[PDB]
Amino acid sequence: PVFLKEPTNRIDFSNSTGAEIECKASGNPWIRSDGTAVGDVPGLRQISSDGKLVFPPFRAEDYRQEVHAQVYACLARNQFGSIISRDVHVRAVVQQFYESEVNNEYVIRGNAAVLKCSIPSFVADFVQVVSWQDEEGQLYGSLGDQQGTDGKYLVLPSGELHIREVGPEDGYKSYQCRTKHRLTGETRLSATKGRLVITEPVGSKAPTFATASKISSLLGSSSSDIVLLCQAQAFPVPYTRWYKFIEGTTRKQAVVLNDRVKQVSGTLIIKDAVVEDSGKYLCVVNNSVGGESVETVLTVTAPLSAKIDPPTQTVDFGRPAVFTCQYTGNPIKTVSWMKDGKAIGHSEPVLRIESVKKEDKGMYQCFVRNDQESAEASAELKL
Amino acid sequence: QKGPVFLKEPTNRIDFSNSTGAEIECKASGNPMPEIIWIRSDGTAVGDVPGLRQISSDGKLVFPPFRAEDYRQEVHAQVYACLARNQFGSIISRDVHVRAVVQQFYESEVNNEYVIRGNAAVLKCSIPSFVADFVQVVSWQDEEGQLYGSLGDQQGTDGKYLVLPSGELHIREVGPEDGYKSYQCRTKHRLTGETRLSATKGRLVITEPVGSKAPTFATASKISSLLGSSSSDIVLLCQAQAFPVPYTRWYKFIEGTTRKQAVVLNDRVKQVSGTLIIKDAVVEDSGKYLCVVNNSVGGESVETVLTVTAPLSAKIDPPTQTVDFGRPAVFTCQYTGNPIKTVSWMKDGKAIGHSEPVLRIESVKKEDKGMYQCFVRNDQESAEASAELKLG
Ligand SMILES: *[C@@H]1O[C@H](CO)[C@@H](O[C@@H]2O[C@H](CO)[C@@H](O[C@@H]3O[C@H](CO[C@H]4O[C@H](CO)[C@@H](O)[C@H](O)[C@@H]4O)[C@@H](O)[C@H](O)[C@@H]3O)[C@H](O)[C@H]2NC(C)=O)[C@H](O)[C@H]1NC(C)=O
Ligand SMILES: *[C@@H]1O[C@H](CO)[C@@H](O[C@@H]2O[C@H](CO)[C@@H](O[C@@H]3O[C@H](CO)[C@@H](O)[C@H](O)[C@@H]3O)[C@H](O)[C@H]2NC(C)=O)[C@H](O)[C@H]1NC(C)=O
Ligand SMILES: *[C@@H]1O[C@H](CO)[C@@H](O)[C@H](O)[C@H]1NC(C)=O
Ligand SMILES: *[C@@H]1O[C@H](CO)[C@@H](O)[C@H](O)[C@H]1NC(C)=O
Ligand code: NA
Ligand code: NA
Repeated sequence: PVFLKEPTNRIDFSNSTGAEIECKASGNPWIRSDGTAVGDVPGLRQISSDGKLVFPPFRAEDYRQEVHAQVYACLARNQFGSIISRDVHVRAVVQQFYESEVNNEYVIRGNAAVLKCSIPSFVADFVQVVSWQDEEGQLYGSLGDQQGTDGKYLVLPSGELHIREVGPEDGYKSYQCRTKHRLTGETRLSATKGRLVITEPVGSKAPTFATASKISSLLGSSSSDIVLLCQAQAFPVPYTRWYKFIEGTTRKQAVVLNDRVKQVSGTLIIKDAVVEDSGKYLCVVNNSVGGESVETVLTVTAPLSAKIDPPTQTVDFGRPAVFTCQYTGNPIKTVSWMKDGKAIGHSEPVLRIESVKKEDKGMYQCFVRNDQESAEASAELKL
Repeated sequence: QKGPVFLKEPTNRIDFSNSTGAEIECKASGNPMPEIIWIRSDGTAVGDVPGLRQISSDGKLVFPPFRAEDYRQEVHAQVYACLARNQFGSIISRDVHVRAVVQQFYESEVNNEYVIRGNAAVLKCSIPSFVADFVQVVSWQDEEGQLYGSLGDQQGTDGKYLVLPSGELHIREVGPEDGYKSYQCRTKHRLTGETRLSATKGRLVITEPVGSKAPTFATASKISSLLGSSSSDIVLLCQAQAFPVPYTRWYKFIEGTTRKQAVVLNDRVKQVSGTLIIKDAVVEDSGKYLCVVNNSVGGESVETVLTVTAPLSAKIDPPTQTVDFGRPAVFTCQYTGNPIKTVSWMKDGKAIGHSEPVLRIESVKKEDKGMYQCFVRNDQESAEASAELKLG
């Protein structure tokens, strides 16, 4: 058995939408990671002889957590052996009323401002900022659609609206975000429009941060654009410098700015992020009164992908065989091996094959996994 | 006979309104009586600035009340220091942070909070960061004008409503009825003394749980840090929502390991819903805390790094010593407080390249006689101690 079509880790769908997922498996000829293959629940799903496992659209009192939120798997088997797919996490989510808000921001004139689209934490996984717009409907910008980093206004990849060098005119404007539910097509304007409240500098203020926390963390994807916020106010208007700690030490290096890594006012943007961009960053903000610093721990995740070589061999008893698991991704918390669908007793890319009997023949699988996703590779040993 | 020593050091921090002005004392003794010199942030000695800065014969530094137009950063926002010297030597006081604040209006706001039914909710009083260290929450007020948090200096933790020591309004076990209410916070400026209600009113927007939801925190950040002072009541928020309603357990990491111990709740250490309150904090309460939140569907965890400060203080052992030429002299800097970022040394007002608590002069020469000082500093604060070396 082998699949060139395998289900995705995350399956998310509405109560109205429903979903389909197919596992194709090939060879010359579902289950649960809870260990069992269970049949069909009436009207909450079905298996068809066409291999699709289908969750139909359902009224939400018919929501059952043990069906609708669970890990599923796909087992393909034949004469010679069997193999398991990667973990498939099904999440059904009932279409529900939600609102987003833009709260006011309070800034000292001359400083950069950051407007935020406030979204309920419990819908925040399926609801993302599309655009920001004026009182009269004119756009400050549309997220993710092309760019520029030098403008008065910038809609950050993370969805916040960034405003360079605030001035009285900026306080005459209202700011309203448009948001999109990614399970449905639904777009909605925020229930409220935010305003900038600008304080005229009188005396001098050392840099102050929006909160008292000196550390935060954030997660990011490879090939995407990651934003590190540094939110600081001061008069005279401070300058911001970003640094990155050498992994494993307490010392630092200036972040090198170029056409990839960009600084907008105080904010750092890492474009086309790579796993190597992970680390602890230090934002340092200074003016003639004083200075302050804040740390951000960045993790850049990479998709888990695994393939085994040598994939297909012929070995009799007394001789060697070998399988190395070749895998890419970030992070990697665990590495597990599985023989014909049965988890074995050692975790390592290097496994020990010495004296074979044909009890040891089947199809072999190498599993790579982290908190979010898993990746699987299937090999074969013929005798 | 004797080198200078401070009878009264100026305090670490002087914050004052332009309408108040301020006075700062520096009094040092000695035989002969010492001369007093004040110095500013850049190290230069300072005299009178008519209308703005004055020093009297007793060494007192005075800032008269002044008009906003007359504000000067090189005068009014500064780290000063008192220097006392006689023929025997010089000592420098601890840092004196002088900050004048020109009276200026500000707004506080209460934003809405979105919560799943049955979960706890936390309403925050949003105070702009640039006024934030002058402005404290006093009470909360609802739409009918009822006051929350205005009685006692400690609040009962077993009620529906709790105003937390850090100023937020905590509400247990929200239900749809709690959505018909709106609240304002009342803030007080600790210099001007003015109090005002927040310019906006917040309310709980309550979502009726339909399906199941794993725990989700208000922020995607898995780590934050917090400062608090010894003997105060420190609050560690864990703001997470789930359906079914989740359980929350607090842990503390074991210093120098991967592992963690459960937090012990007692009369001093309280848990209100998901929120941990450490009363009468001590330095030992410092560390990395973990909040873990679970329900049927899933679980999540978030870290909080807590530092419990204690005031810095120092003395040198011995306060005085007499040493023959050629012989070793030793000074030991004894200090307390928390945290301690740096220990540094001084001799007669000049900085020495010694970072360690014991300072040993292997063989003393004539020029070694004079005053010695160790300084202990962290980000917020400093302390100093002085000692005298005499020759045999
Ligand atoms: C410390 O700095 C403060 C600056 O904020 C000083 O307070 C200011 O004092 C000046 C006088 O030098 C006042 O200016 C006058 O204002 C009135 C109108 O007053 C009304 O309007 C203002 C707001 O516009 C309001 O603050 C007042 O309460 C009144 O409602 C004019 O008619 C005068 O011609 C003159 O311009 C400021 O009003 C006042 N500001 C504040 C915020 O109180 C304070 O005097 C300084 N302390 C000193 C010098 O010891
Ligand atoms: C499951 O998904 C459906 C969509 O297929 C959700 O639809 C909701 O349906 C209810 C009524 O069936 C709508 O409420 C209102 O009903 C009154 C009459 O009682 C009517 O006058 C209103 O115009 C409105 O139709 C509700 O607006 C609608 N919402 C959405 C987002 O579709 C349904 O809510 C989901 N299940 C649950 C338990 O919510
Ligand atoms: C900026 O402020 C930091 C404090 O966070 C300080 O360590 C640094 O030396 C300051 N830089 C300058 C140039 O003053
Ligand atoms: C609670 O959630 C944490 C977060 O990962 C998890 O490690 C732990 O196993 C969960 N506890 C239970 C009993 O499910
Ligand atoms: Na001191
Ligand atoms: Na002293």
